[PDB]
Amino acid sequence: KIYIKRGCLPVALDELKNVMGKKKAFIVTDNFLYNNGYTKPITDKLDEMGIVHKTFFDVSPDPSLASA
Amino acid sequence: IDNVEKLEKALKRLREAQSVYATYTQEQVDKIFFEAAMAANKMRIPLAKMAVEETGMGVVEDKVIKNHYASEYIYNAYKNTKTCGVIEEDPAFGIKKIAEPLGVIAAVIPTTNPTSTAIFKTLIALKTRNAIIISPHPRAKNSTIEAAKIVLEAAVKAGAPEGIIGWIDVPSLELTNLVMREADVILATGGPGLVKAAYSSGKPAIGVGAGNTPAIIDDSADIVLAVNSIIHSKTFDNGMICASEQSVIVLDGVYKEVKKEFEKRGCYFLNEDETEKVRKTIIINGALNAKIVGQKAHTIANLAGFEVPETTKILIGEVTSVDISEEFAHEKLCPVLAMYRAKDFDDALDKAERLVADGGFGHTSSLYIDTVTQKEKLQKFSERMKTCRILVNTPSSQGGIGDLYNFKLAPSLTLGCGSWGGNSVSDNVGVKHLLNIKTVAERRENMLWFRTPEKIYIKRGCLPVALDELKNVMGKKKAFIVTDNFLYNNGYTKPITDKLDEMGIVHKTFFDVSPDPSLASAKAGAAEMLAFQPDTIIAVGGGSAMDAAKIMWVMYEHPEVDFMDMAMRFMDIRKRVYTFPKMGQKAYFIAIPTSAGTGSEVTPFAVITDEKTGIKYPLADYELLPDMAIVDADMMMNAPKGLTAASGIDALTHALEAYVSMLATDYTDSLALRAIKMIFEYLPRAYENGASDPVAREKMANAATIAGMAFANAFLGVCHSMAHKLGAFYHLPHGVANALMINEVIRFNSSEAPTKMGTFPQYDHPRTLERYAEIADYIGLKGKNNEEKVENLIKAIDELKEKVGIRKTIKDYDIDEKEFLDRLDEMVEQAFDDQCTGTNPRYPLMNEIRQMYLNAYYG
Amino acid sequence: IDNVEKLEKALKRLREAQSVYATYTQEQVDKIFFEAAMAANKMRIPLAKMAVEETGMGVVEDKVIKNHYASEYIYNAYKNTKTCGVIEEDPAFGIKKIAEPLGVIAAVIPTTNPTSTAIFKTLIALKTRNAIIISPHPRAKNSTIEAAKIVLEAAVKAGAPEGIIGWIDVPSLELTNLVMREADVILATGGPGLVKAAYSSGKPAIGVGAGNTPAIIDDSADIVLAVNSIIHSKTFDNGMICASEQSVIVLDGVYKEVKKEFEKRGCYFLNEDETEKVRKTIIINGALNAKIVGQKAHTIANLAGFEVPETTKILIGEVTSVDISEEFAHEKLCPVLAMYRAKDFDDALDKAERLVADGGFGHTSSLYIDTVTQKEKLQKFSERMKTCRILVNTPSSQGGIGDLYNFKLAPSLTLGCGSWGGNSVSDNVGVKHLLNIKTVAERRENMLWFRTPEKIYIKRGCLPVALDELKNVMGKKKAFIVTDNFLYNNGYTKPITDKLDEMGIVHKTFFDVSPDPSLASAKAGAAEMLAFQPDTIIAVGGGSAMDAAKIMWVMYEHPEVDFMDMAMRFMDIRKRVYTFPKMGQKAYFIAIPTSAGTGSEVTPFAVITDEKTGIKYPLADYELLPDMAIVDADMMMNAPKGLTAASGIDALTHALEAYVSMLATDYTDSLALRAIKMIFEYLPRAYENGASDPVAREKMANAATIAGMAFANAFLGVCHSMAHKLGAFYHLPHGVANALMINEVIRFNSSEAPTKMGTFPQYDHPRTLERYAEIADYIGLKGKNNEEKVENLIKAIDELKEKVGIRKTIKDYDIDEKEFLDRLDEMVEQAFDDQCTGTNPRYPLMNEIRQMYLNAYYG
Amino acid sequence: KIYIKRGCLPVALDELKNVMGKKKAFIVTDNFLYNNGYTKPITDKLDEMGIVHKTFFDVSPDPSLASA
Ligand SMILES: [Fe+3]
Ligand SMILES: [Fe+3]
Repeated sequence: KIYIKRGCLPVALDELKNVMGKKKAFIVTDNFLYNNGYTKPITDKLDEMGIVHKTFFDVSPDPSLASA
Repeated sequence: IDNVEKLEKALKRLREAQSVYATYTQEQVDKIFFEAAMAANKMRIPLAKMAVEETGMGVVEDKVIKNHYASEYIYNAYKNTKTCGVIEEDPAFGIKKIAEPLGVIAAVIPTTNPTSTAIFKTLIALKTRNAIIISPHPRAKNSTIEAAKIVLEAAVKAGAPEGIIGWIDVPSLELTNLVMREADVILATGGPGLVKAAYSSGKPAIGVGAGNTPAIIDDSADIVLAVNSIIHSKTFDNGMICASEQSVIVLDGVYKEVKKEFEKRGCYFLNEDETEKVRKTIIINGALNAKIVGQKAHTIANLAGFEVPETTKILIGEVTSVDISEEFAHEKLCPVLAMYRAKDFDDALDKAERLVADGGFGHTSSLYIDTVTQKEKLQKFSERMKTCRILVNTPSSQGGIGDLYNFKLAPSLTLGCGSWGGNSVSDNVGVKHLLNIKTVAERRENMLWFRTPEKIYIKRGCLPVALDELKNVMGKKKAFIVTDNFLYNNGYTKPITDKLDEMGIVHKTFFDVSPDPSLASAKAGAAEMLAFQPDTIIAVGGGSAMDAAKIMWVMYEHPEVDFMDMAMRFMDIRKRVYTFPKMGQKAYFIAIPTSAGTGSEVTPFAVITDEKTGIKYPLADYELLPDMAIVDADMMMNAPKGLTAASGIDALTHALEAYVSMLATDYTDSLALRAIKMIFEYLPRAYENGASDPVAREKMANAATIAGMAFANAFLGVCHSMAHKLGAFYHLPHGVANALMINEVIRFNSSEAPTKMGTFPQYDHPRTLERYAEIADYIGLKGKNNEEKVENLIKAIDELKEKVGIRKTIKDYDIDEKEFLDRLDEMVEQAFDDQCTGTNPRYPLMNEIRQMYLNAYYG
Repeated sequence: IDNVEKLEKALKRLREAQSVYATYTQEQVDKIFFEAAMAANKMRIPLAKMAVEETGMGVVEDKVIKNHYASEYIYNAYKNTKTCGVIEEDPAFGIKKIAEPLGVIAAVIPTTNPTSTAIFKTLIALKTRNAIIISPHPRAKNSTIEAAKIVLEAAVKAGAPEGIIGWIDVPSLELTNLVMREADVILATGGPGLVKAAYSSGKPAIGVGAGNTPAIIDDSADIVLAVNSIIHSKTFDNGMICASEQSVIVLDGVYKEVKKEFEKRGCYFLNEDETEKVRKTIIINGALNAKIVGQKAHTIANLAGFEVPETTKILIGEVTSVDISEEFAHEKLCPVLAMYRAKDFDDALDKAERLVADGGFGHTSSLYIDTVTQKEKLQKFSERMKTCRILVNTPSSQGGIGDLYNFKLAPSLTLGCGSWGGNSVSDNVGVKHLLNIKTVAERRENMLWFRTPEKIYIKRGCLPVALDELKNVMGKKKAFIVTDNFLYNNGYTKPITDKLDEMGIVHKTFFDVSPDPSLASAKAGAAEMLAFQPDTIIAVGGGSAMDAAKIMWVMYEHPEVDFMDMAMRFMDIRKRVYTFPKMGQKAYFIAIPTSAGTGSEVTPFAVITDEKTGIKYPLADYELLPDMAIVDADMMMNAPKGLTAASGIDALTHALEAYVSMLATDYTDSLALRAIKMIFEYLPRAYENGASDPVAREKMANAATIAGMAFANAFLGVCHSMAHKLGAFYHLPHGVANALMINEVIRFNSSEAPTKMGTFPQYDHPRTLERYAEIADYIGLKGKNNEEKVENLIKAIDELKEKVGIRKTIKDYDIDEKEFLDRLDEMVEQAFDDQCTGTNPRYPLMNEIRQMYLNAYYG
Repeated sequence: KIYIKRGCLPVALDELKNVMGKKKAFIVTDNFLYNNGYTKPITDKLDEMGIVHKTFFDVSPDPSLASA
């Protein structure tokens, strides 16, 4: 399930509920990306469905074992 | 305004001023709204006094409360709403919603709320950059004009166009009917007989119904709360406001307590003579009396012909008849109330449903109940009642316009009733019903994908080492081999049967798969597996065997499936009407090919022919991917010359159509080009030398698998839609059927000006000639101007067909001409109705299909 | 069905079937929808062939596309949309929605889309549990009836009622008029005349408008994309589908390139004679020709009188005029096209607006632009175009029915054109337009609050310790003391100034505040504060001092505030029109009382008298809470006897009103009870002894502050509403005015059958008698049946008034009777229109207030 | 600003936007409450108002200094 073309993020994320039925999501991102709000569309989409999400942004470049 | 000509002049000036007001910003609208709200808020007492003096009905204090509500709660509700520009925006898509004013509104005003309704409507018209005509009632015109002037002066002082609000000085039927026919939208609140004209005026309208409001009191309820709420609601403004209780139904077990409380809190119960007098004085000639509305209970009693204590609040009459004959079942805007008795909750529900109909059908109803214990009764009441407002433990008069007792309910003085009441709102009319919503849409492209089966194994002699994965990473102990009779007879399952027997797996084999498999064989195989209870399904053989095994797997794991529903034409594979069931639980599928060019071990296609009509249905869904697609070259050696030629040509056609397809993405173009190069460079060597040249056979198998993936991710074109029918009508092999039509399709797709296009978001213009030129350049014909390259490619394909022993024309395959021309019409009709023609860049018509297929048959 | 009586019988059967259908569950409706979707999708080619053979215009393949669309895309837009029961559920409030069906739909089908529209309407009606009757066009009866049958015999087989779908076999004008008037809703397509009649019927109508569609092409756009999209949309189904590009506007920058691109791909540009012939053949007597719609360009040219190559697609004639007289400016349902030359973007917008307003007002328009580097032009286009659909870089025919080129747009025919075209839709008609939504509302209560100023300091001699915090903690530099003349002249501000001097803080004192503070004193104080710029404000004194200092603080922090706007009456303190500006930006507001019975150090109330009108304007908002209120008994040990008595009685009245308030809660109740007990126990000792009794003075201080808190959190009643006016009209002390009215107000409120009620959700039934009995029981009085207790309470209040030397009646304070009788009518009017009136647990009328005034005067 | 009576949580929380203007919220709660979805009424209103929020739910009975 490799998905291509623009604007495919919400359409691809539709499969989490309609086909798969998942309930809990754990976003792993970067502090630089999280501060500017690069996970905003994903969290907004997961809110449109009955999915609860938790974000973890304590990851640094050259990720060390402590963050893992 | 007392003449027609003045009316057109006023309408013209109002349209001119609205054309200016419609281009204001949010800040100016907020300023005007705030100033008008304050000006209307600080003049409640004089307006109420004027309304009471003019109409001669109602009480001053409740009118003051109504004015305060209509001037303050409206502002508190709609001060923070956005009604100017972009409301909703989704940058991922192209959607953009823009709010625009509605136009010039024509509003009518009743006598029940001469001033509060005018204030509310003027405020909501000012908020939405609209213009309004007020049509005052002939009996209460002065107060309405005064309220309109009060709002208008503040609006124009705040920086609004002068001619925003208009009004009719002396109203008449002709003037109102002319106003209604010219305005864009009509706001009707004047009751029936006028709302019907508004709806039959020829313009969009927003009207209101009204009528009887049943109230239910049952055993599990607070008697004091219910009685006092009913008294408050009924006595608010002498019951003149609509949406107030007109009848109360009390269950049998609490009748005495309710009657005692009603008597204690100051209500007078009528006896038979009093009931007769009251019911005779309420309705005159089948119509509500005009001198009884808004008057006190004492005045009603005096007019009826008797006397009551001066402190009586509600006249209550106990009745039994619910039909229209009873005169207490009618609506009445006065403190007279009717009381009913019920022996059970179902009887109360039946009674209340007769009282809502024929009266306030779709308006409102009330129920007093304990909402913690009696959960089922609440559901039953909610389901049964055909009213747009269902109130629980709330007074009806203040709950119909509810922002006082309940929140998240629109605070409106105009109450729609839905299709039940003969109007089109079904909600409290708010600020969102006076706006137009424009949708701006940007062109977006369809989402694509790239799906392949897992664990694709590519090397010689990999079959034993790969089959070692059983009982190593899994626990499969039962195998069901599906093969062909020819392969089974020559012992081609021996390398697999020996390997399975070496490990601890029992196996059963099925070898009743004829070429062009029939549905009966698939059903027999499914029944055999159902009797055998296998764990994994191994499909060995050519394309027909693998497709038949796929169908058997589908019928084995979901024995309730209907074949005719699966073979169903769809426009978009993601928007299928029929959804294939999930299939991964009862069996594990492995595909081992012996024929090369079919390439069905990496594709979702399972094309099979019918058992009765012999029609080829190409059913395809991504639930059919044969995971663990193993390719072994040593099993691919003993193929005769004809089979190799047909397989090679079929693989070449697969690669060509995958490259030129409309859904062809960049992830597949590389595979298509590589497969085309491989097939062109190595097919003759494998065809002539045979099994003595293992390199050619290995390269041909690899090219076939690559092209299989290529056309698995990108669907075919019209050549396959023609070749399927050609092979089903005259029993020709699939490869040679594809071979005889490729040149015509190449010449058909290559056209700068086609009659029809493919209708795809990303195929924005004909590009097929450039794609074929790219194919020619990659393969190395070195032509000129993108046209000679296509001709060179056609000539090269013809030469390749010559070198592999494919005859030039269909006529050379011993086909009678008369039967050909007799079946041509049916064959064209079936060819157009195929799944493969959907993704073709040109979308061929039937006449073009016939012309091309005749060209291919004649030369 | 070809006669009126047959139609009426059919309508009765339809209603009977819909009544049974309207109670189906979700699973059943899902099954009906699914089976109907298969039935409509399978028979896609036969219906297209039937329609093209019957109608005589159109192309078979595009009709097949439309038939496939109207089933597949409709099914996969609402397959899992909940529409049976509770769709919204908010447990915190009482809101719940039911989404009930609508009833009977009268469908009016056009001739351009006979089958697809019928399938779409039937499916959407089936999904919403409605019943539909179809009135086909006379020219295309059979195809529509056949499509309805194909859907119906599958819906019935799936488990649905029998006569859900009905149709009129032989349509007529009278039959259509009858079926429009007898149906619940009218869903109408087919352009003007029929929609005008549908809206002029008297029933809700959802109608379709139609008209032109201009396509703007500017300098910065893909020429190939724009040209090919326009060609595709225009040639789709020979252009009978609505919203097709009837004109094109191209700027001179790319005019020649666009012309070359059109010429390259199958188009014909007319000359002067051909344009004239085409103009004379499109329009006949100011109307569209019926023999030109749906045919190819070759046939149109043949009827015109010239010849064109058989492969031509579009005929284009260059025109400059854009008025109504031009025959190329109308909407043509044929492949004929008109080209316009525009100097710049503004000229193109002006022309497009003219085409939209003259013709397709509100339908749709198209723009081809670069959406990345032309934001301002795109925004101007979105703002100026008055069409419900605005498509950018999208073909109009496939863009209007949007599920192909843009998602998140409703896939549907039946496009509503909004109030611009004369129909109340302004959207794409879908499922949500065929439902009635019922609102279930449960009784909810307003939230309450407990707001007090921070840092309340309460002991004897705590003033120096409290003021020491001004430097060691906050760090202020400038102080502005406000007091009154008499309090200043006797040196009661000496300790404060001494402490400020010791701390080293510069201070300035303003003391020109007179009793009954006016606006002149407040303005002078604010001017002094502006000139001095203090960092903290210290308000020392009684009632006048705190109110004057609060007004000076407000005018000092926000000098643009109008006083007549803060003095406006509100129903809910949290829903008022005027919002107070935030305070505390500049200075603190420490408050030190020198009397007991005002409570102003803990309340948000202020009151001042205008100099000219001479009437008090109480105002209240929690932005006036004096932070760090200091209550020291040393500052107020030497008050005279009359002031002590008046203050004690005012505090007692505050506590009583706070207890019997509608907004009363436990927090205020405990404080009110304690204050009442302390006032009853210690007031005579303070009055008779004075400074010789410090314990009584301190207890009275604490009781006054506690009562202040109590009536700050819960508002007052009706005694203050008339006491303020009594004190203002005849110049009496506030406590004296309170004393003369509390006894009659207690009896007024104590009533089991009040004329009106306070209309507060928390106040279900009258309970003031029980509250007064609770007060009497807490004090220590004796009685029976909750009435003798209240009588004993009144007697005790009379005894307390007698002890502290307060007279019995108003007339005992030397007020003329003629003056009272000549000012009573104005005094009652002023008293009713007061802020304190709306909180009383018994809504007063004017006559009741006048009667209370007379009883107070005459005893 | 002590707020009482039932159904006052959304009305009180509305002040976070319509009065003050905050933009980031840090919810602190216990394991049991978070697992049983008792913070959902608050997070729903925060999402409706348009306020980013993050939840810490790692507190225990008789809390220690490590959790703080
Ligand atoms: Fe094939
Ligand atoms: Fe007071």
